[PDB]
Amino acid sequence: MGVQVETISPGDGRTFPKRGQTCVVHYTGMLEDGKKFDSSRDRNKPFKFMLGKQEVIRGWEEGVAQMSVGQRAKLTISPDYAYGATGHPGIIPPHATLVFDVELLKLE
Repeated sequence: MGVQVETISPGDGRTFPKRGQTCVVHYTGMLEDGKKFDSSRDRNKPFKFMLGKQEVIRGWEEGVAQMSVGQRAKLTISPDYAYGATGHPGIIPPHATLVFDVELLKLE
């Protein structure tokens, strides 16, 4: 599969990230079993990335692009859109489906 976007709370419904814009997000990343492996909220610092520069996994590039500013959404991401067959040593296992709780705070 690719990325499934399920809304948690709505945004403005009008402002969607375009390629080249910087997305400012809070996020929590969990394995499919629910184990949290990464969270910007625990660090109390939002995460910024530039859309279209492949600084994030493909599921984020295609998923966050479907969110409007202010929206909080649950992204479910299959391994091909994520860390693949290889995964990430000691953090992400092979062939992992990942779940992200993502809030799009603003665009820069």
